[PDB]
Amino acid sequence: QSMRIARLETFCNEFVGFVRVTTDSGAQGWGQVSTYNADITCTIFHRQIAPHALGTDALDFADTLDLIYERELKYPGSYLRRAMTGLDTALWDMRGKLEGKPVATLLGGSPGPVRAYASSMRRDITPEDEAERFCRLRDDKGFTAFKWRVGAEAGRDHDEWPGRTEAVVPTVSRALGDGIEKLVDGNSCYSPARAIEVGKLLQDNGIGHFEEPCPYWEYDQTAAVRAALLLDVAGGEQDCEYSSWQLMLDRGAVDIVQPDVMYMGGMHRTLQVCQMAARAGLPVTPHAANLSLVTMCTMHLLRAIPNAGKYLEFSIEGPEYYPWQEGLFLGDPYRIEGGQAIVTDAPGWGVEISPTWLDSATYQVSER
Amino acid sequence: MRIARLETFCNEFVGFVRVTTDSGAQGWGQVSTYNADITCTIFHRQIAPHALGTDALDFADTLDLIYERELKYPGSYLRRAMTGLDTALWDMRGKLEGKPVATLLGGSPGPVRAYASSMRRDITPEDEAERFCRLRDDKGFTAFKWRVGAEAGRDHDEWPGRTEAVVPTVSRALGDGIEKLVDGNSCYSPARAIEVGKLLQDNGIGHFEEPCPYWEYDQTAAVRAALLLDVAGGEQDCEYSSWQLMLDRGAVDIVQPDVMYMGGMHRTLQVCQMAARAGLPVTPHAANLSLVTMCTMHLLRAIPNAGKYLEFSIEGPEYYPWQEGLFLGDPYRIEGGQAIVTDAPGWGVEISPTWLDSATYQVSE
Repeated sequence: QSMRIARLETFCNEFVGFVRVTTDSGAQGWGQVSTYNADITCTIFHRQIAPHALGTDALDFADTLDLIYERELKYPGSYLRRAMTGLDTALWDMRGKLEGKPVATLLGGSPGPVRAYASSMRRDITPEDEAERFCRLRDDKGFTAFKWRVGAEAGRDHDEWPGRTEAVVPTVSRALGDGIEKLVDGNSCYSPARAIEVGKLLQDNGIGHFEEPCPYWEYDQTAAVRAALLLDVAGGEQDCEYSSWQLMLDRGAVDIVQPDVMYMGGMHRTLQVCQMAARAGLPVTPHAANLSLVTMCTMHLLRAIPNAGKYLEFSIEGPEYYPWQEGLFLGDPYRIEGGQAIVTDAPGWGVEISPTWLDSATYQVSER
Repeated sequence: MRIARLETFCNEFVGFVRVTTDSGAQGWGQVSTYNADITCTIFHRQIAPHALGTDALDFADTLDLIYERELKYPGSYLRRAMTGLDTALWDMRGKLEGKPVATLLGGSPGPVRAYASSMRRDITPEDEAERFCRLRDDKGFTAFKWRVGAEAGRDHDEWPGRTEAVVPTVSRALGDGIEKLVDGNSCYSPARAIEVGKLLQDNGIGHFEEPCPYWEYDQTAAVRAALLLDVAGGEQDCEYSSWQLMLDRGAVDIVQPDVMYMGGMHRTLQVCQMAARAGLPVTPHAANLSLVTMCTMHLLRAIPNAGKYLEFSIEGPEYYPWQEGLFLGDPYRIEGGQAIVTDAPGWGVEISPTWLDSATYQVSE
């Protein structure tokens, strides 16, 4: 039997906003807006997403997300997308629970394991400290791929401190040893000449993935780096509109595309990027930088797409660095064994948001 | 001289910004209209923390820095907020120097020819024609823009036959000697925009705005290639990467940045220099009588590659109730189809104290 959206609810703090969708049948599901400035994003959700989605088809909604952008066509770019994600993800979870299927199954895949890479978010850490914590994760959790940071974020060629990059690259790589894949992210730091310099040191050290080596909005700079290096230049975390994915691909900027489900506007839109990459003959290694729902959406997506890259981004930062992601979910949905996460048979996203966190979150509702 | 304080005053529709320097020098700007309340929350969250304490007299690089610190946030809302900083600072420096902003930018005070711009699709051809004839005769406008298709309508018109009727009805009413423009607001596929464009050219319309979805640069380019009239666009482009793709695909004959959607005067100047390198004129978008229109007037008095005319919204206080009484005096007075940038320092505008008194207030310092 067919059904329409009846109610959309958000529960937020500054860091995270969950969305609950209710159909005319009473069927429910839970999703999430992009993390960060989540409170502004939920104000936006109720202003600019909910009015267009109420009363629409709860089970076939790809066209509705296009209609939303057409009605709000004055607002291209990140915050509309950040908000749209909360609608898309709640509806996949809704349909998954109604059908008794994980979202990965709805998408043509199936539950199972996903190989992960251990991802450090920090530049404030020393080479020795990064190496030591990586060694422990390699030995105790079985990770066999690791990503750390070079340069300074949007640093205009300046390093985090002088000599950090020169040290962090060989130090972490020699500690991790043979048989381990290595990735680094420059987060927009370098001009192409310097990124090529740094990129030859990465190659000497066996690092096969150099993410966002140049300002991400200078596509020709990134393409210059990709043309000169043999390692894979990867990028796209902050790209959220199809026109910029297009220019990226047209210019041959990257070897590997890295949309982020939550910055993109949700699964339908990320799938559109994967299919653009597939046409260009490129793998998808999505960005997921915290243990909000973004990591579980990424896992379901990697279980389903035909052109997945090597691994899931898995943030290894603890409660000291993301205190706000502790207690979001019940159970242990992000358990790692042998360097792998698991998509279970549980319907929808397979995760249960704790009622403790919901209880003291900011509530807002739209209905009719 | 460093930036010491930034205040916003808003409702849902508009938000003004007051900047104060360490010297006490002040200026007033405005964030983009629409959802202005959300924009001002953003301004305090993501613009003000980066701008407090920096050089109030040389701030082009500080706007680039802000984007770099907020790099996860590309696209409209960040720029809507950033215009507030940019415009308040230009007004501030115009007041310190006793010069109009137009003068700071290399131009001077003086008249700007305007086009009367209708925002409505819910108006009949006869009614549109009738109000335009009155504006033509009473206010001296010699150029007019009206609407075709339905906004983002996927080839559907507002009602069947509206475009077929409104094009010749308004053009015949307006008569000889009058420049004519329409805006498709992203309605059409290229084939259909071409058909419509042939009707426009039959009726002497020389400006076809945003014939296809603005984000389909190749469709827009196919339309431009096939028609002899000028295809214009770019109102919703706020990042350089998208303007650069637009210019690369040869999408448009004429660029139409909006100062407030762009993130303000420095960034819109950057678009003007991109267009000037591509050999194209700039006819900016300004769709209401908030401060956007006056910013555009100063920019048109200064740039070397201006198009023919200032977009001038002719909708009355019944369509835009919130813009009535924003400013003292009559800054948007039209005579002979021309607006005037005066010799008054900064933007040359005073915001209503009563409006500010009732506004939502927020401060960062």
